[PDB]
Amino acid sequence: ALWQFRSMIKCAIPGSHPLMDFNNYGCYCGLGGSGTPVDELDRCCETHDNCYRDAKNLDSCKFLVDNPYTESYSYSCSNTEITCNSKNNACEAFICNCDRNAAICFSKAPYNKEHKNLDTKKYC
Amino acid sequence: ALWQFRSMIKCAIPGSHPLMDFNNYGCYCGLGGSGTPVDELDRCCETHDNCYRDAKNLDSCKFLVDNPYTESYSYSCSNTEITCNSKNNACEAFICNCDRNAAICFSKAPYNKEHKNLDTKKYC
Ligand SMILES: [Ca+2]
Ligand SMILES: [Ca+2]
Ligand SMILES: [Ca+2]
Repeated sequence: ALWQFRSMIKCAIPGSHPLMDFNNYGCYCGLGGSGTPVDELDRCCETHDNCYRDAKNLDSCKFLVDNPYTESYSYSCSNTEITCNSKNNACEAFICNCDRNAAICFSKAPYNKEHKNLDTKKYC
Repeated sequence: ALWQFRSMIKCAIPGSHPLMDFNNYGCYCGLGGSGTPVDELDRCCETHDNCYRDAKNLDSCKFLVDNPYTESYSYSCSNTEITCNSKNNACEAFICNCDRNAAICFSKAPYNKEHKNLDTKKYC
């Protein structure tokens, strides 16, 4: 679920404030996305966007108002490492991993202040 | 989700082992149920059974393999009191409460060893 993602990032990047940091960054971190990611962190976001698009195509998973962000799963955060509970159902397991993958992704990528609030109508 | 229910009970009745305790008790604690509950604890179970039946009728909620036991929600257990996370979606919120209600229910009801493994084909 969205509230769990922010907390997974905080989990992964202790020194961060996701809302502020990754929202409206590059071409993909933020609602929608278009064009080609402007950097590596942005590509992390694009890849997550795509994860959620796949999720949506699981004929067996039918998310509330078709929004995967609405699905709550079970994960643990212990000293920088994220684990998705193995008891999550197949749909939850799937969203869990998209989130987990994005967080690690964000962790290892270089952040560019320049790319925050970009003029997407022009560079994406 | 089922694994969260057992742990909610343990939460509510520290001195217990749910699996053993409440599984195959009376007419309703256990898969199915028929007849009239044999006591108060059994009625707790019947009421939960009914909760899950209602759940199933939410045109907006479409559980994996139609089994509400498969839905994982977010709750907290702090010193005997159970809280369902307010950020659970409407479907999860619903299953959360059925579970929460059953647990309190089990807590305040008298347990009868007699009623464990009953001859349901005869008394239910
Ligand atoms: Ca996006
Ligand atoms: Ca039952
Ligand atoms: Ca869920």
